[PDB]
Amino acid sequence: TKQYKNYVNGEWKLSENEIKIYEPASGAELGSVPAMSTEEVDYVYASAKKAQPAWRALSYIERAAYLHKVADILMRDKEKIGAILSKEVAKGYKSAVSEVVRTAEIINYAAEEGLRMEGEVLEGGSFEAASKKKIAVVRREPVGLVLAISPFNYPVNLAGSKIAPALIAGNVIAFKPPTQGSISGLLLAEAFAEAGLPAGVFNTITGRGSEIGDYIVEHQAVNFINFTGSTGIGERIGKMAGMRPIMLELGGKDSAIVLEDADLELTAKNIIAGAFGYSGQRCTAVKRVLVMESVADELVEKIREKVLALTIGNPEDDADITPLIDTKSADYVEGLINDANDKGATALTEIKREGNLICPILFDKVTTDMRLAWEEPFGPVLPIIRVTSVEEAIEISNKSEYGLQASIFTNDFPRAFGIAEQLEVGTVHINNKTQRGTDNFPFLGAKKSGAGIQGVKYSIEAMTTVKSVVFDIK
Amino acid sequence: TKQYKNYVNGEWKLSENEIKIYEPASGAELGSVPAMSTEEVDYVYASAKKAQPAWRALSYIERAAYLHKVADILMRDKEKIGAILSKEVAKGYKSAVSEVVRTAEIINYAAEEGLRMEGEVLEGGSFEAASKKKIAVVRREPVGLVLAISPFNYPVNLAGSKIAPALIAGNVIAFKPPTQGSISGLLLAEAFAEAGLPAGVFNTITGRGSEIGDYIVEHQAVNFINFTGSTGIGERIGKMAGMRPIMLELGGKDSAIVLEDADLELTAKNIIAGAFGYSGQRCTAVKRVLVMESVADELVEKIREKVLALTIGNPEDDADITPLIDTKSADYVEGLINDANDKGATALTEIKREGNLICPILFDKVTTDMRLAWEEPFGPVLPIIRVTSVEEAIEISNKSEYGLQASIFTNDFPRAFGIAEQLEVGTVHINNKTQRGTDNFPFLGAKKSGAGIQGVKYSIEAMTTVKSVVFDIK
Amino acid sequence: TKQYKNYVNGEWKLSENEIKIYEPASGAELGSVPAMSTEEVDYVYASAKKAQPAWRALSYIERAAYLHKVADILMRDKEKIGAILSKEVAKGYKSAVSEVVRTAEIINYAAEEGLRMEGEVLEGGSFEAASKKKIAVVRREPVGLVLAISPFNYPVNLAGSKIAPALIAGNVIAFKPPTQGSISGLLLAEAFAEAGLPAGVFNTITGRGSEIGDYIVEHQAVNFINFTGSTGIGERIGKMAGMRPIMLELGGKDSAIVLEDADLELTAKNIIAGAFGYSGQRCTAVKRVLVMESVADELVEKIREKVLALTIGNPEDDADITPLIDTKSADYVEGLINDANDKGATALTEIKREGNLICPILFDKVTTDMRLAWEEPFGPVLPIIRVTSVEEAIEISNKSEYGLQASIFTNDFPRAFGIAEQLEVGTVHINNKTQRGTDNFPFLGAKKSGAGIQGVKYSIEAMTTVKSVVFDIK
Amino acid sequence: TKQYKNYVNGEWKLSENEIKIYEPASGAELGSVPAMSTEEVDYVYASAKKAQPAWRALSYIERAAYLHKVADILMRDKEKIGAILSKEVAKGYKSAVSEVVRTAEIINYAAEEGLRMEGEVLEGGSFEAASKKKIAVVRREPVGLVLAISPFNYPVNLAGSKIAPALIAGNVIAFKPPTQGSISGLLLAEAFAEAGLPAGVFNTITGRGSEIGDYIVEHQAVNFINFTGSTGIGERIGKMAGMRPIMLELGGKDSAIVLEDADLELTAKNIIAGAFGYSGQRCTAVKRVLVMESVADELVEKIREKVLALTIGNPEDDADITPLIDTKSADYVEGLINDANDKGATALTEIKREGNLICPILFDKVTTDMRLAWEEPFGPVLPIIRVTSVEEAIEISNKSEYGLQASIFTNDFPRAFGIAEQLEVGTVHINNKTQRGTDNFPFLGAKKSGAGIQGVKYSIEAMTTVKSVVFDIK
Repeated sequence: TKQYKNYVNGEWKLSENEIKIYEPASGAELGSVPAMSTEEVDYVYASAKKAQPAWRALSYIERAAYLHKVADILMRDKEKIGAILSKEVAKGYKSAVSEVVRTAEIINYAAEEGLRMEGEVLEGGSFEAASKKKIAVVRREPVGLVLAISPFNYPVNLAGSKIAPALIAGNVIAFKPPTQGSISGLLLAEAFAEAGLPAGVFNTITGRGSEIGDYIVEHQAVNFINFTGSTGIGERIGKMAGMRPIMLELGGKDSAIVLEDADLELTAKNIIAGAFGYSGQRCTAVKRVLVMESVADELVEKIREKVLALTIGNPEDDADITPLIDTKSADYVEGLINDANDKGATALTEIKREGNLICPILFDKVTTDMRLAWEEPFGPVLPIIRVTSVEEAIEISNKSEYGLQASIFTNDFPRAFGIAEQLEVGTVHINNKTQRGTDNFPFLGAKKSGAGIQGVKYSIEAMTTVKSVVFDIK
Repeated sequence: TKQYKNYVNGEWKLSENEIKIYEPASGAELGSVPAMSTEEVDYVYASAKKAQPAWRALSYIERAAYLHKVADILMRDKEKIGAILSKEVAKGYKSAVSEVVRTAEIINYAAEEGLRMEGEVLEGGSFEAASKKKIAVVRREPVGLVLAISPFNYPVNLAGSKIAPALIAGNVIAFKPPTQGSISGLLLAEAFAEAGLPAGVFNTITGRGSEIGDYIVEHQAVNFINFTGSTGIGERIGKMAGMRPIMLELGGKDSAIVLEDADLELTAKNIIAGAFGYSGQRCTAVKRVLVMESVADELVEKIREKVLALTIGNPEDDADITPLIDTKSADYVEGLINDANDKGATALTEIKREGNLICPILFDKVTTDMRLAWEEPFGPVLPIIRVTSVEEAIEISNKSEYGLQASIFTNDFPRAFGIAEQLEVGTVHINNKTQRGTDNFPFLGAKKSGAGIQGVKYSIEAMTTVKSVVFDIK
Repeated sequence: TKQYKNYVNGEWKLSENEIKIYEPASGAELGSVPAMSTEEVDYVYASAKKAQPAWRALSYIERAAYLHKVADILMRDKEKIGAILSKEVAKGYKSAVSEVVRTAEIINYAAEEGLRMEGEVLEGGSFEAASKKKIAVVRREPVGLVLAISPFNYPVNLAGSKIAPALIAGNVIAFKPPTQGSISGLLLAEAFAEAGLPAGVFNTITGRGSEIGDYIVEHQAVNFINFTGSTGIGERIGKMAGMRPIMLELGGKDSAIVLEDADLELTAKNIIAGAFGYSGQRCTAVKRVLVMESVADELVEKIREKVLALTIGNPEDDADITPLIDTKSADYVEGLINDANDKGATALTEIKREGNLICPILFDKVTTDMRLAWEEPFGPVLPIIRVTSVEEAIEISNKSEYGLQASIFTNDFPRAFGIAEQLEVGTVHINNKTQRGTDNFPFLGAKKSGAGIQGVKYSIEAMTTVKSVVFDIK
Repeated sequence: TKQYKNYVNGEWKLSENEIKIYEPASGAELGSVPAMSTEEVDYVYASAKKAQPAWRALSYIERAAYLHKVADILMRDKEKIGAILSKEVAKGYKSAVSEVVRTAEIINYAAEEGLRMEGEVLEGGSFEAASKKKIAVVRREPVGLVLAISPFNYPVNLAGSKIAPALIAGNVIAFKPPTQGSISGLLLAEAFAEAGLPAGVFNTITGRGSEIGDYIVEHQAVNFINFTGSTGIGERIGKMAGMRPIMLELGGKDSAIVLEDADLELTAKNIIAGAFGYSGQRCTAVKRVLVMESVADELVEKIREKVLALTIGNPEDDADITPLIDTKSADYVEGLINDANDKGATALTEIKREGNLICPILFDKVTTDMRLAWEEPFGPVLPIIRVTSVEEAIEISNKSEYGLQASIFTNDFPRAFGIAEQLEVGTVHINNKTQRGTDNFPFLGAKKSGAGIQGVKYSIEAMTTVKSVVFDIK
């Protein structure tokens, strides 16, 4: 079909071999992306390295100007990009357009945030009297070449969240979108190409993991690896990074702790939106409800009728529950469903699969003995775990190897804050479903959920180092 | 029989096996330290993890109080600790006492800095109108268990630089001093024991690398590795750490760029001080002079004479040049000296070695094909490299795999700042020798020199994470 | 008599005339303080201005060391100083000792905060491309001579809160304690004298307002006026200061808003402590309760019995309620009491006065027509105003000319924050009485309550200015 | 003729009386502005007070969007506004258009700077162990109604520097342009009207000082006074403000210190540009040269030749030297000239006045006895004061009642920094003429030059207060 090309050193390049991409919801051929060689990756890196000095030499306002233009182009082509993105990752069309819009928003915000990254002046006299004439002028500097790897669920948005912060600070980029999402990633590249950023500043890489997977990370040209994906690959990247800085956004199994004094209707609505969005294919999402026994029956019934209201179908029809990314993912989800059922869990909503389209399932009576209580499904299945104390909810919650976010539903805020402190997660939302939401806020995880702090200002400081110049006055 | 003990969970413990430590200069037996088994390391970690919650539960001021007490004790016992330190690593007595004082200074400063790590409140309305009532209360939290490993050249100072910043924030510690320097590390431990920190908060580990080296780092109880040592072991740690946070301070080959308008006497004075301090056994130290040809002859003559004025002898005599840490090191340094001489470099001092005491030597006309132009000696040998332009000096300086610090001797400050920007190092001192000096300043190194930003405040930030609590205002 | 002396330019000086000071609770002569002339004030100012450059020239750590020494001395002498303070301002004995401890805490904290006031480096390229090589090195500097004036209720504590932050930054001090409290102020001066600060750095001023009141403020030598006192005196200082920087802490009429979902026992306990501490002679203290009608009867009954539990008597007996500072104050408070009584307010405690000792009294059914609803009594009298909605409570609270702090008692935090945003005050405490509490927190008041932001870091920032050095990099 | 109207509460309003404005260079009538009454001022303030809560209730991004729109309109009409601005204040056309561009720049920057308003979270445990569960959530709030008063020399630019920072934070504005510059001010008002900001958020006031001068400042509805103008008027506002926060930008007598090692040609060019810009009608401008005797003759000759190259004439011809603002201004300048001449000063360039057009004059041999050595002329007259030491230069410089900025021309940077620390000014430029330059940098003056710190972020911080909410975690 349409043969897409990689953007390398200001030029569009096809490769000798290609990878055909198909729509998860229909199997229809979407087009093809290049299957790059290691030699081709070498060229991308060499081009970026050559271009970095001149890019860093520009003023901050000039780099922000380029980024603003990119965002403007995305807004202009949001329908065009959204249409393909919707088809490529089986995401509802309007939701796909939303991803592009949020990408433009983050890119603009990072542009303005990045030009406000001030330095500091330190006094020697603060530490020792003899060094009172000694001052340190410390300023921020880019790390060099940043390798950005986006995920299939947010191939464009979670690409811009890494790209914009890196670029504003003077770093150059090598963007590797997920294969299932590479066409959308190359469409994102078109915006950078049209914006006119100097050749070599922004480049893209597409190909098979077996061929270039480790190669792109182990390459000595790369000064920083910013990745969103599976924990297994994140672990491997950490090792391959060696001593080089990294940022990892891995899995999540966000717990929603529900106390006896919680607004059950508000809780139920939040749990529904958080758990079933994009068919549960989101890292930050309610994946387990730890509810006090006395209010469990009532909450569960409220959630059951709300699950029945969810639409199920195709991405072009903006259905709440769309087909999962692939067959293997759907099979994995079933294994979890089977395990729970076999161990005694109660499916309160119909268990049905058509192709890779699994209907939303509410599982009550879920125990810690079930895989569903621990493993991230990335499917439309929600387990309810009944607890008898806040202490139990906290131990169950913390036992997870994941620690992205948590939700606390209660009307006792001081208590909510105390519980929040004990929870091994990056962010705790009080009376609200978990969310990366409001991109200026920090986004991070504890334990196996990741490494490094995201959020615009934080991602900016992460991909920058400092240069200290010390001298004596008089 | 002067068998030192590890401090584990509030108690002093011997091990089945011991490691006898000898004075590098006289060969005299100083005593022995425990050769811990893998199971004993397990207990240390179990003890720390068990006590971490209660330690974090204390107020910041209480943790600072404990730290100030440790500093007071170190100051009180500076002569006694310095006496043993001097003998253990063949460091001049006065310099050994100074290391203890600086350790007390860093501990006190970290205690107070850590009390002031303010949190931040973010507005949802800054990014999205619909989220104007949503705010994020972001506060710092400890990472858990920090594994601190100090170097032979500063077993106490570069132990406290890790321990204090970690402790003030709510982290617990497992301290691994270098084997040659473990007695001194255990002396530091005594101060922590006398200060009365809760059992398990501060613990020590001693043993053979062949038995516990990898084990202490690969242990999943460890949440952070803070290390100062060889680049080879540093690389290994990066891999073994996985995706866990690390701080690494590895080698250096600091260049002293001398321009035509430099104050030659001042430049000579600084070069000598920096190059030969502790017989060149310092990471931050002038290890190569890149001098403009026109002033080369004059500078070299000054340095030549100053080298011959350096005192050579024993630690108890406060000699500038003392015996190197061990035989293997002296063999290595002598090999470097011979390589330069055999290759035709102009030796300006006799080549002389007695035991592991290598007399200071200056080499002029050092070329890029000579090992001394690149390898970190950790010995009293200084290469002079003549350049034709600042352009050339910058190229040679940046060619090194090391990038700790650099010195620039010139009276043209605007141009000095311009050169600093291009130099791939952490800190650039103008008209002063390189130095970690004034511990509130950032201490870091580009390329293979390390990972992470040191200096008191930066160390605290590095060993802490963030917890964000988000809620809507009504 | 026991004649005290002023500390001026490193020497203790008596004046031609003096002022005899008597104990408010007994009438016994406590001693005398100098009644300075305008020429003696000129010398004090001349001495400080002369010593300022050398004081500014010292390192930050040196100035911090001097301050730590002062705090150490105050801690040693807390009982000796507190005993006289207790007698001088009729404050409970143990409470007076607590004030000296708090002063030492403030001094120590300010010393450590002030050595960490980092500077910043700004980039011209953030604003315009043509200025990308232009940077601004911005560092803090002292304002010069600071005139610190403490209040009668905290002559030592509210002296240290101004003196320490000013001194650490490099400013010199002229300390004017209140006449009734001048002996205690001079005792504080002894600690500074023993600490050994350079002559002229710290000086005291004592005398009659009719002779030097306006003179000390109008003097051109003074660069900053930091005052705590009556709203009237504060109002004229703002005028007399011209365009010179000032800090004013004036009266308050803190409201405690009690909602229907409040924990009444906790509310009653806090209101009692806040309203009656030091017989109501505190700027930050609950001075009016705005309670929802539904819970009014129960709350009032609780507060009623708790007032009857308050100890009444002499300062030496640690009574909760001690005699007021003077006759004029007691007459004023008795007039406010009679106004409420004659107008029909429900007195829930007997009206009694012995000497200048007014017994604690609670008034319910207080209307806006009564003086007690608006005027700051600085006496042990608490009005209860019944409201029918939080809207009404907010209207009433904001109607006051005062806006220092406010308390909100409720279990609905989101709503509490929303109400806080509408209240015209500096600080809002949720489920706790108002308080200057933990001096690291900001302390400020809207409207007639003052000007400037206090609390340690804020006080330092306020008494310092900025110096920006701009240069181009080559 | 062209009758201009004030923008009041979303409406354009004319007054019963009017003030006709004439061009300073031609005497030709440009039009008229309303001569407001105290009652009309009352309405404007009432309007803004009513609209403030709703303006404050909007999200930060919404307020930034309004500001960006204003900036875009300004850029669109930069030639139209610049045309009138040029004639109204006798400023060269291109310079007038340039003023408009900088205004849109400051507004855009303030919008994005303010958008990033974040508070802080403080720990009670940092100060007291007993308060470890107590935290302070500190957030910024607007002060309310800001009275912005711009100067004749920058009626639009120095209106926007006050307006945008105020508006982004949620404050409402009352804009009082200078009578001679009110038409241009009302033209700026058109952009705010077209951008569609809510009625009452932005309002304008014009009229006679004898009628509304003091009224506008004394008014109780005003919460902050931001003014740029004469020192005398500033002193008046300082008193009239009482305890209310203000920002004052007053006179300047910027000294240019020239050392023996200065690049004389660069120095001369800078002095010429800074001293003669807008015929010397700038606060931040080289107003006195303190040059070392040894290089004085050479520098003076260079400056003399460059003065003769300056153009003299009409605004529409972009002349460097244009007629002064009014007759009294020109009379004052002539008085300063006479004094210097009568006292022995040497006029190296022709003394000539036609109308209010005074040709550029270079005065050599100027002494401290002459008025021209101290008073701000606001005319094209530059005095050279020869010194024999840096010590004398600093003394002469600091003796001034003004302390806005200063320039140091020397190649010895460490010394330059040491001198900078000694100079009583807000900003020191090394080897560059003084300038408010890059509005992100702080702009402030010492002594009689003003009050408060300007520069975008600083201006935003000044017109905002803080609201602290304190609670204990359970």
